[PDB]
Amino acid sequence: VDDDDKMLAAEAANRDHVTRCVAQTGGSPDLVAHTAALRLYLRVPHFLTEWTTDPDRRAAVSRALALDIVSMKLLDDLMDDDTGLDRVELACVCLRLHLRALHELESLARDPKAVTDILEQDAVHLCGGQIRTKRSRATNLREWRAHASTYGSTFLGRYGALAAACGGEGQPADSVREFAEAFAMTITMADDLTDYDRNGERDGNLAHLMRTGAVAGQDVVDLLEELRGRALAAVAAPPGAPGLVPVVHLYTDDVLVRLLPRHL
Amino acid sequence: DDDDKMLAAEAANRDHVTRCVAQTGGSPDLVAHTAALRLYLRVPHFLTEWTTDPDRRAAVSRALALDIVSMKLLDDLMDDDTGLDRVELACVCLRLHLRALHELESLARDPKAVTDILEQDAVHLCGGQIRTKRSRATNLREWRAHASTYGSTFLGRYGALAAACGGEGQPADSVREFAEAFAMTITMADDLTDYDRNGERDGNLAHLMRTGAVAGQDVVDLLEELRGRALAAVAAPPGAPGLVPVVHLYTDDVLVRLLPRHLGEAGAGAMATVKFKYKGEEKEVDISKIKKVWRVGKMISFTYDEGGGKTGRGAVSEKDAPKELLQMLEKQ
Repeated sequence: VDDDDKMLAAEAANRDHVTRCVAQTGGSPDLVAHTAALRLYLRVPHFLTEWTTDPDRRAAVSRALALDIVSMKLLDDLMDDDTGLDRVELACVCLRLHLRALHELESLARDPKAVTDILEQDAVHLCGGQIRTKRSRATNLREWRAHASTYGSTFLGRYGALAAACGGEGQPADSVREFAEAFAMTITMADDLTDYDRNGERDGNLAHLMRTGAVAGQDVVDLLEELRGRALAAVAAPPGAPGLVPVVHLYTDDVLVRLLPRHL
Repeated sequence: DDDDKMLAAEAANRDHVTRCVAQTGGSPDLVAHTAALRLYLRVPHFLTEWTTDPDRRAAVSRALALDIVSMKLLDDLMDDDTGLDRVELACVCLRLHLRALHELESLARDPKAVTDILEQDAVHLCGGQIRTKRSRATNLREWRAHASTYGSTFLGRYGALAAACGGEGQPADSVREFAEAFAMTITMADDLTDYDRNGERDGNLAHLMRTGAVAGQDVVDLLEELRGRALAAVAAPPGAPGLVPVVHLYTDDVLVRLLPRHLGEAGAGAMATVKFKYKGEEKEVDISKIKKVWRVGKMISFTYDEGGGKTGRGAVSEKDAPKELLQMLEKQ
């Protein structure tokens, strides 16, 4: 049973925990299906908990993170209001998942207070950040990175910290977070470059800027390499999560090989 | 001087909430929106009435205000009809909520008590709201069952948190029982107000009333029951007697100001009567047929309409005169 097998089982475990929860609180089939389709969001908790040595604790933190991450995703669907889903269900399920995650995370934390500490610390940076992002669309790679640094980096960074706080000892908290923030930016770029065609996104979309000439391909390549480097270093800090090395390369290379050509 | 503490508390909560909304990038409109949530901002004052230390009281009160407002913004977001920016609503909703969790947890006796309370009946609350909007109520029974989740359970949770964060001398079950009863009274008032302020119809209690699906007397009975439940809760030792006039104030406002807008010609249940023996006969007349009425010692003498230009006559001991009759005495 290799790492991929662990990952695949973690992702399915997170998905089941999430859908069971959506269903029991009144979620409709379309809403349950919608959450089951948030693949990477369901997968990412597995990478964030790679430093956790007890398999049971790891599975429990992983699914708790998945509940809140899906929750935040639904809140995001609710503000964009473009999924066709019922706003009442979206709101209620969003709240319900979130509260269950708080409960599960706190029952796993060394200090229950650490969970709300982490969620509040940069709550202003994250929420004020999302507001500004949708307010003024980016016009160059500098502005794009600045924005993605909040809804992407700070957003996953928090779950990084939560994973270290709920993961017991042998957790280099700052590195887990560094990893999460650099990895989050790689995948946010990926999303941007996939959602241009799948969603028809334009304003502030990195793909659009690439096609309209406001952003050079080489600079995008450079940023990706800087992010890869940052992630690799984070996972090499002691105790170390060598299992994340190939994951960093996988997602980075996918953007370089599959996604960039689509826009140049 | 409790009315003054109440106003200062609401103003303090208003201050804390608005500054927090603005600090996160909330626009002036959104700030004005939250400052306008007067009862939401004041209610935390009612919930912390049992708190002996004033500094803790003020701290718990504002944290509750933070989350209650947050939930209100979440509600505005699901209806999406305030005209406010959805991104701001969402992000401010989250920020306030996270701030409340932090403040509440810093005051709780136990580290897990806050999330224990929010999770315990999270499903009842969340699925409850979903079902409320999925199947609009068609009679008082259904109306009450729905109202028990988004109103009672909703506020009851904040009652439990107030006790959990309010130090010693907090009769947990009672603070919460008060919250759940008071929330329902407020919820009915909301329905009977928003029928016209908002033009609400489906599942709306005022609409059900006007429609004939719900009887005024039943609404009156429910209000009295709720008044009674709230009064019992605040009488539990150590007690919060200060809440007594607050309970009557809201219940009475619904009974005197709002109910009549949806009933009309004395929808006070059954038409009051006057019983008496006249000319050997057994008679009962509807107060509505009664013409003149005057007092002679302890007897109440009166006239009424029998049918046509016909005028009835009668007198009864004031001890047997219905309230309605006695009022006509003063009104004449």
